[PDB]
Formats: sequence, structure tokens, C-alpha cells
Amino acid sequence: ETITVPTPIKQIFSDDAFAETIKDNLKKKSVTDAVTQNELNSIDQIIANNSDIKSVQGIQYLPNVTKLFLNGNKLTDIKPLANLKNLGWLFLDENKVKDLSSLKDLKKLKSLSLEHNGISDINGLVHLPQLESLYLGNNKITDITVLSRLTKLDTLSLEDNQISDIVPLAGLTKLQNLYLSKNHISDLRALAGLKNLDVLELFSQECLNKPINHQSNLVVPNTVKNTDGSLVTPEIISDDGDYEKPNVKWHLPEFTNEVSFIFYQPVTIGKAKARFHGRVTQPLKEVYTVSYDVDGEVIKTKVEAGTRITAPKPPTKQGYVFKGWYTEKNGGHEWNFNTDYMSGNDFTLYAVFKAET
Ligand SMILES: [K+]
Repeated sequence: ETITVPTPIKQIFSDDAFAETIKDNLKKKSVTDAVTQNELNSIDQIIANNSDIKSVQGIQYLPNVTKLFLNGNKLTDIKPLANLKNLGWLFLDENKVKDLSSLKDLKKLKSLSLEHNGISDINGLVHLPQLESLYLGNNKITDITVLSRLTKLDTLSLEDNQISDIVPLAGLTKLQNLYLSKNHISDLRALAGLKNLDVLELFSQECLNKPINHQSNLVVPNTVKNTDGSLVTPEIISDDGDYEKPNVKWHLPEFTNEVSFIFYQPVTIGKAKARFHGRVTQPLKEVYTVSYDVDGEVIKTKVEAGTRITAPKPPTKQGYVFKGWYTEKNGGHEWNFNTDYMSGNDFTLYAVFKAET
């Protein structure tokens, strides 16, 4: 990771664009110019945004770089950065960097930016406990459990991800600038003890419930919670519904496959003011009842319209053998549990038996 003879830039830095970057950094005339290790040692800062760089191979010969600005390139592999022990600032917005193992030994890194890299797994960040400023906006993150180890963070952006569980932030009391817009957040309790916040953003949450059965008289708990745990009153409710604290209630004589409600809550934590607003979406399934009739005695099972019915364990009537489920007590036809899908209405199936030889 050192050169011992004057060596052309183009031989050290194999990516054409990055070689030109080094050339301009050292104020050389040409990527053909030979440079010494002492010149390479002099590089403290590289600014090469939007420069169509595909690889930084060769950067490992720059032991003293402390700030690296590489936003808007085509990087995937940052392995050549792994031994830049003095790296302090590292900006890699708008690349496709996902393997963060190569950051493991950058123990002086204090500011990291990786926005719009398509990242989901940030567990690699546990090796950067000294980190102070972290920007991860516009990624695909759902699990921020690792961040509870990053107790020196005072500036943190997680906006435009898919986060619902912010409890791992609860202990990060040094936090002063916190960006959480455009996630899946419905419960602010984790933020309650962040007494040092100055900037806080909580706009535009989308909160998706697991599906439940549609019903004429539908009741859904309000799950939107303030920093003190109190429920946030809905701002407006779909499908003519009403709020009956703590529940949202609808009258739905006709099936619809979704109801929803919108919420808005001004929030103050320490010195920071924010506006927590968003939408709770509730998918509904259209269900009807299959009555299984065994010689007049009935068991009722709910089934979603248009799906296959899973046949039950068959009845055993001693002295007889079960022959199947039919659409009429006598006659009709046999239900085919593979090709007959659930009707859009209640109906009955009748067990048919044949006496034993
Ligand atoms: K609706």
C-alpha cells in the first residue's frame, strides 16, 4: 500500500474518472504524470461529486485523507477505503453501496452519509460507536436496532425509509437534529426523553395494519400515540366513520376492501417543535360463512370470498363411510375443494354417507 518509484497516476487509480480526480487534486497536467508517495501523502481532502466514478481502487495509497466527498457516482465496493485510518468525513449519497463491512476499522469516522443507496441492513454500523452525524435518508431500512449502540450521535436522518419501531432511539439523549418524516411511525413514546432536541421532523407517516374481516359494524382501535402515550384524535375518517374513544367505528352494510383515517398532532419535545401527521390504513377481507351440515347438526366456518376452501377433517359415522360434501341434502353435486372457490354468499354443504358392506 505504498509506492517506491515515481508512478503514473493512471497506473495507480484504474478508474479513468478517479484518475482525473487525483490529477486535478495534485494540480498535475496529465494522468500520465508520474507521482511520488510524498505527493500522495499530502492529500487531505478529495472532492469528487457527480464525476461518474465507478471504483476508487488506488485510494489505499492515500494514508492521510480525512474527508472524502463522493456523492453522485456509481460506486458499489468501498473495500479500498478500509484502511484509511484517519478518515473523518465520508459522503456517499446516490451510489449503490450496501456492503458496509469495509467501514469496520474506520475508528475516526465522525460523519457518515449514505442517502439513496438502496440500503436495508445497517448492522455493520455497530463498529462505528464514535459516530456523531449519520444520514440514511431515502433507503429501505426497517430495523434500526443497531442504532442504540451509537450514543454519540447528535445529528441523525432516517427520513423516507420503512421504520415503525423507533424504540432503539430512546436512549440517544445527545440527539439534537432528528429527521423521521416519511416512515411507518405511529407511536412517539420512544422520543419522550430526548430533552436536547432542537430540530425534529415527523411529517407524513404511512401506517399499515394487518388485514381483518369486513363487518357491517366495524370497530378498530386507534393506535396513534403521543410522547406521553395518550391517543391522538383522528383528523378525518374514511367511509363516514366516527371516533368513539379509544376506537374508530364504521357502518359498512356493503363490502369495501379498505377503511382508513388521517391524524395530525403538534408535538413539542424539549425545545423542538414538530408536526406529527399521517394515515392509518386498514385492509378488509370479504368473508361469508360455510355451514357444514352433518345429519342436521351444523358447524360454521368463515371463508374469504374467492379463495379455496380447505376441507375439514372428515366426519366419522360408525357403520358408514364418508363420501363427501354436497350442495344439497339429497342430490346436488359434490363440492370440489380445488376448483370450486368460495361463493360471494353464505351457503351450506351436506355430508353424505354410504352404509358399510
Ligand atoms: K375506503
